[PDB]
Amino acid sequence: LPPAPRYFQGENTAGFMRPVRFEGDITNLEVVGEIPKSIEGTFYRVMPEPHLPSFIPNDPWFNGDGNISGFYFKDGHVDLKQRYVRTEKFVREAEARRSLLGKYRNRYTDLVEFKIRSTANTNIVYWRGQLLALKEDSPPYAMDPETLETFGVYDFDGQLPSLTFTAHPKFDPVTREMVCFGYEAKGDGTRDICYYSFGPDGKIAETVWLVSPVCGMIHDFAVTENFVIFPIIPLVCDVERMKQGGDHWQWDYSIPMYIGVLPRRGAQGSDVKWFEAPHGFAGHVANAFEDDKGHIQLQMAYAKDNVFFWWPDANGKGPRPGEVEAHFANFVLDYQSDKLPLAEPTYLVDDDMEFPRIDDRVATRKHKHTFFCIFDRKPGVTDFEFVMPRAGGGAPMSNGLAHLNHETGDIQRYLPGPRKLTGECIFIPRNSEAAEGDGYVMVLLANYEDMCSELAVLDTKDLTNEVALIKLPVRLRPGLHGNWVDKSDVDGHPAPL
Amino acid sequence: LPPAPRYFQGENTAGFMRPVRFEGDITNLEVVGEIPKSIEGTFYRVMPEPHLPSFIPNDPWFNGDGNISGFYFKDGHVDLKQRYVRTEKFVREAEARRSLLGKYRNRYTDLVEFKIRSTANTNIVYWRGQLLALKEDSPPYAMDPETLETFGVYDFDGQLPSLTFTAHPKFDPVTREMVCFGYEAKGDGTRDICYYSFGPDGKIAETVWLVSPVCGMIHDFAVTENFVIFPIIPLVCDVERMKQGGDHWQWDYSIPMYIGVLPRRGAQGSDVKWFEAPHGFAGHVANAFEDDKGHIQLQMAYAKDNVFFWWPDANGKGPRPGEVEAHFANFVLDYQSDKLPLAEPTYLVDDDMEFPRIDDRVATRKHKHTFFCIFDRKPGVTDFEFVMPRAGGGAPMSNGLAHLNHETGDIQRYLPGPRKLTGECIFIPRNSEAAEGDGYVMVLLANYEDMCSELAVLDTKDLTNEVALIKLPVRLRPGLHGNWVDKSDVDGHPAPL
Ligand SMILES: Oc1cc(O)cc(/C=C/c2ccc(O)c(O)c2)c1
Ligand SMILES: Oc1cc(O)cc(/C=C/c2ccc(O)c(O)c2)c1
Ligand SMILES: [Fe+2]
Ligand SMILES: [Fe+2]
Repeated sequence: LPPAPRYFQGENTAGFMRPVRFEGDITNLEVVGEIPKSIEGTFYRVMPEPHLPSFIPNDPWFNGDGNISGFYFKDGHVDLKQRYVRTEKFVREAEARRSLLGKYRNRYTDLVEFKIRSTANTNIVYWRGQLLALKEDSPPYAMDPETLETFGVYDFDGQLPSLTFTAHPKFDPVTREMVCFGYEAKGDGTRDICYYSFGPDGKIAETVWLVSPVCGMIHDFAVTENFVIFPIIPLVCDVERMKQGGDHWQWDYSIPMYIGVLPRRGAQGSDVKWFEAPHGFAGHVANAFEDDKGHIQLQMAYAKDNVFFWWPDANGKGPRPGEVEAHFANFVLDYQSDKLPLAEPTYLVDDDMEFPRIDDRVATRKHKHTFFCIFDRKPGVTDFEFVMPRAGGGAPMSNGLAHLNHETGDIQRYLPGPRKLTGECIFIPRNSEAAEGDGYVMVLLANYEDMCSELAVLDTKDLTNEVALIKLPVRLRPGLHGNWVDKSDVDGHPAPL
Repeated sequence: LPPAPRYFQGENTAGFMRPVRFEGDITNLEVVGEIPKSIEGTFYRVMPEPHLPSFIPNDPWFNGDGNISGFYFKDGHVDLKQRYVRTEKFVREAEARRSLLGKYRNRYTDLVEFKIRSTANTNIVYWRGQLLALKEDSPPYAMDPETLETFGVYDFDGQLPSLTFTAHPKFDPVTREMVCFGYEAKGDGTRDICYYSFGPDGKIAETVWLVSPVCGMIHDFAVTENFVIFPIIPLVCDVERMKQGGDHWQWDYSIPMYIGVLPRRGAQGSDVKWFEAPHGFAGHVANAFEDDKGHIQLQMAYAKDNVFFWWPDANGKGPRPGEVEAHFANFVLDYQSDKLPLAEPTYLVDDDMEFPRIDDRVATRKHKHTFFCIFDRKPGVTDFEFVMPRAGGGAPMSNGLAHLNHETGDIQRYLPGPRKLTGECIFIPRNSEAAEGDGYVMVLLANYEDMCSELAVLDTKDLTNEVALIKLPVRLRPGLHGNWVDKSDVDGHPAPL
């Protein structure tokens, strides 16, 4: 077999990116300042964190085993629980005590035959009393919210129609539906998209099979009252390339950024319209909604080149690390229009940004607050001379959060400091009567001075000030998505405004 | 109540001394070099590690909650399991989410009434299929060797005759007895010593009550074929001082270092002889044995002043940090002698040393190998300018190990490096046929450059060279005693030579 290294090597596992691989508990975390005593609930986040050194050199960050952190808050106290998702990969590799799964999304490079290849490492959401650990090439893994025990692969009581489940389902706050899809829904390289939804009782509602113009990556999507919207990243899959040991994904400079629009209820596959936005990278969706005219306002991060630069075009052409910026874009779509080309979007702010969150009490409806990561290259904001030698590689960098008020246009920026970087934030309603966007924001910080992680708690009345800073004595490796589950919400999701 | 701080403050919890407080698992530890594949068994060690910030300022290191590490070795792979002892203190403080126990060994400063005040933080030994987590003011806590679950306070099937159980029992490799004692055996300030032993079937054998000349600290003891030996540290307890909120222990410059000798079998309390060694500090016992003439050779660390300088005499007189050296001393005792004063000991080496280990296959008999920590102040051995600002305070420092061959007088020294310090080592017989002192040595390192811990594996054929270096991504706080439990030993203890 390819040799199994016994320690981690390469930039993607150096410095702050070095795997820790701890599972267990740290109760009664140290706190500087004061956690608001009324906060009650749990912040769950997931990080890729290889349990064993890969036999693939420079294995991408996205291919690491999913490790779940839960921060449990009550009466101004907080405990951490941490546990790996027991994926097929995790379990079989743990049994063998070596890596067996090969290249990202390429089963032809695996050392054994896997049924499920999930690392369950991208998102962790709450649904009907369980956590669902998500990875877009796979079904979810169900987990216990209290103990973080893995129950196993989840198929929604045998109803799951797709081989794949998006890392970005949307929760309709009015209908209490979970709205979902999967791409490559019938296997490697397929252009099949399965759009599907579940009512709050757990029964499947929608199931519509449609066909993508290309086999492209659909990482995120958007949902409005009457439509679902599928933006396609111009990364394209050719299974024949994969069979020869090549990459699942390859950039295509010759195609637009497709944006499919399908009626949300009662549609057939042929009802989808594939609009054509200017060539670019579809980043994360903040939210979409229908305005007065019934036009879709789609607000999302959008770049003009390949953010995933390690998967270049057929001739190896693409950007370098740190070159591509994404901007907060507004696209306008009209399902009734027969004109497929779309205009350039308008931009809501000028910041290099990503990882937008809204108050999910208005998800699928008009929102007027967005919170998001920023990367500000303004001199002094990050001490690069200090940070970069300690940082390792393979993950995006965020050196602040921003809050945009969409009515006033006001922006507040949280800067944790010159030797700290941030993950994706969560928003917590102050209480069940709170106005949209009024409450608390939490975000995990990487502190390169201490080589420790911290959890910051902010009040939305002044995002520039930490009300509390929770000081972890270990590193939590840079991670992906996370979610707040409030104790006052019976189904784990906040009530509509 | 006294306010409960929400983060750690003071030098005793700064830098490398900052509590981490993690419990759980890290499997498949990273390894540089190669762990000998024939090593099979578990290294258990205990560290004091406060679970909650104390309401006592500058609480001594010895007062921290005991946290058990197990390093499980098989076929050149190693896993870490880590868990706090569930003492009464740990559990009640965890329930309250704040410190309740007060000053070291002073119940008059506690915020609630405790039945058992153990932190179980000093030693962790194997006995009849359980671990025993030891603390000299208390009975043992029994734990599961595999899971590190705490069973509870252990009273040896109701046979335990003493309120106290030493952190330093001896295991007779010929008789398979565990030889024990407790001082302050009837409670605070009592001069009662209870000497007791258990056969390999778990039945109590010896039980002898004797009387100390003063209520002094008896941290360690020694066992030979026919005698047990009790060296008394000139720290003395006055309960009236304690009731006014003072220290349990106070140095007394006016007394000798008493060394009691009692016949090992069939004695009465009045059979003890209290010999009087020159005033000094009784450190850890390497081993004792009877020579040809029937004289006791007692080999132990010995200092000429108060190593525990934070407990000075009644007038505050005592040494400063880093001032007191302990030396490897040989005392000669003759139970038949009626002369109580003893001569100054001879010294086996020049090094400032402590934490001696022998090949326990010759415990209570003549040994000719000792392994021990050293602290070399010679310029360059430790980079103090780098280390001391990162070190915190409250714990002893060791910047190498030494192996003394008592026959040849040869010494090898292991120096981990200028920015690393060591804990207490363990010795592992190469196999069941190995000669005395032939095999492997393991020792936990504090790496002040990485602010991480490492576990070093050395071969006794060349102590200067690391065969393997196991790289932990977390800190294990400086700890106290630990033990090897070999898989080939059914009762957990090695076979006699
Ligand atoms: O900084 C960014 C920006 C972005 O727009 C998307 C991502 C992550 C996408 C992703 C895609 C596939 C995976 O398997 C996976 O773990 C993650 C990260
Ligand atoms: O560096 C040294 C040298 C020594 O000779 C003894 C000790 C530890 C003794 C001890 C005494 C009482 C306790 O409660 C405890 O946790 C530890 C540490
Ligand atoms: Fe995402
Ligand atoms: Fe000791």
